[PDB]
Amino acid sequence: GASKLRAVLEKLKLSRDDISTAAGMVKGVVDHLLLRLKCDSAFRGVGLLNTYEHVKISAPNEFDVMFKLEVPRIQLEEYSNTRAYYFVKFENPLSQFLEGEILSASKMLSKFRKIIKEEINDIKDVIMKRKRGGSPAVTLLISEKISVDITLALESKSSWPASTQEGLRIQNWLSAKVRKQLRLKPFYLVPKHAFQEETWRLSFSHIEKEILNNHGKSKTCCENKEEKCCRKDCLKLMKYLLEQLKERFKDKKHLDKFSSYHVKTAFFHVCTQNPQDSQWDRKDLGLCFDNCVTYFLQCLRTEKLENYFIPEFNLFSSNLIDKRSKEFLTKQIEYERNNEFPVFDE
Ligand SMILES: Cc1ccc(-c2cc(C(=O)O)c3[nH]c(CN4CCN(Cc5ccccc5)CC4)nc3c2)c(Cl)c1
Ligand SMILES: [Cl-]
Ligand SMILES: [Cl-]
Ligand SMILES: [Zn+2]
Repeated sequence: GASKLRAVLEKLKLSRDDISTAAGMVKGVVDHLLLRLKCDSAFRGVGLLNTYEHVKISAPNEFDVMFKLEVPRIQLEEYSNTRAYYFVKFENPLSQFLEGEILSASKMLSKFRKIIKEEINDIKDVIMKRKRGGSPAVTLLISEKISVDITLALESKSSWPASTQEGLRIQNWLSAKVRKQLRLKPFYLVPKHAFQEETWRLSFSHIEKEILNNHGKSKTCCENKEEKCCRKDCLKLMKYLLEQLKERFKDKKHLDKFSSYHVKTAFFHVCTQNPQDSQWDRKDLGLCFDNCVTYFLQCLRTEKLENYFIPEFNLFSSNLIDKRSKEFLTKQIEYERNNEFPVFDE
């Protein structure tokens, strides 16, 4: 356990908890985008995932929202054996975007971006960055400080695809009972490329809060004085470490492909490796964070970081992230752990 890590955790907490009108500005903007969307024939059934979210743990002005469409009786077809990327096949409100049997993501996104750019001019009471990529579909910069990512997703209440059968390896930590209840939850499909095909990536981002709010082997983890763990604190420090390193080397392109998603995936693999609440005592914060730092470094060094839900999907493969980029991050983190983390300064 370190007083530096603890002081950083206290700073992050005060930044997160203090009075901000930001979420209110975003809510206004989102509720009017959603209203103008429900007027359109194809986007009539659109809704916010949860009735907001943040990618970066340090920046309270950067937001992350999902607009979802329930797609009952969905037919999925795995693209090029990618395990995570699928064609969407099936009258219903989404027949307008069809090309034969396959549902077009590019055409759906073109209409989505069109209606938002139009509503950006409507709200005179917000600069839209039409940055290429399906997920997030759009990034708004409300005023000169606030940033909002909007993702369009399809929701399916059918059993999770076969590629997930060995994923969510939580049975020795959270129990097979919990693994089974979670697998009954829906799954999402976001427009993404594995670069010119009508493919959708499987998303289980909604499962994170479910586990983070009930993360112990003990049902009483963090519910009392004698059972306070450092799992969330470790996850927060891992995320801040990457954010600060990305900010430190933003002028070069070497850390552009790394995201908090990679940090989260590696952190949850350490949760599977260390299932006992005793392997996460709050007093051992320093050691636990280091087991997290060591595991992520091993991931980069071996070019192996499995999608937590799709074991055959390597987030760190040479085809997704180059060796040079991973070695650059490996060197940067090694310098941070061998200089008392200079990013955690103040
Ligand atoms: C145990 C466990 C559980 C869950 C995950 C998980 C899985 C996935 C995944 O895609 O399967 C993730 N994806 C991202 C990044 N996204 C960026 C875009 N945001 C849009 C949004 C905005 C608002 C509301 C919904 C959606 C959501 C967060 N974190 C993810 C985390 C992991 Cl690793 C382990
Ligand atoms: Cl925080
Ligand atoms: Cl992310
Ligand atoms: Zn706990």
